Amino acid sequence: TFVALYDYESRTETDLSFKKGERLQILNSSEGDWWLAHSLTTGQTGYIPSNYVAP
Amino acid sequence: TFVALYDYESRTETDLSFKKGERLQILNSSEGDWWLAHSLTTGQTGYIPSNYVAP
Repeated sequence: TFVALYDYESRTETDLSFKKGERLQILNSSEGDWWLAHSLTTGQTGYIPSNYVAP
Repeated sequence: TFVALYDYESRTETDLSFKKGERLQILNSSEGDWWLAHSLTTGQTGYIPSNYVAP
């Protein structure tokens, strides 16, 4: 359980909007936390599921 | 620097598609890692930027 420090306005159909002070429960999914990444193969950039990669 | 263990097909305009074996560089943004969360105030669910919340 976490609490929002700031308002956040959703920018896509997959993010969650919330107001400062909302209580949030973090859920476990197969994909893990998501990270912003850059592909050294294609030059493309965006978020990736962390459980799909390894150092 | 990380390496993909699996193919991933992008599902939105913000994620990054990649093939098994691609090399990926993780980038630092203000928002932090993104987590799947559930709002105890609105019942809504989706990803949130982790730097916006606190326990």
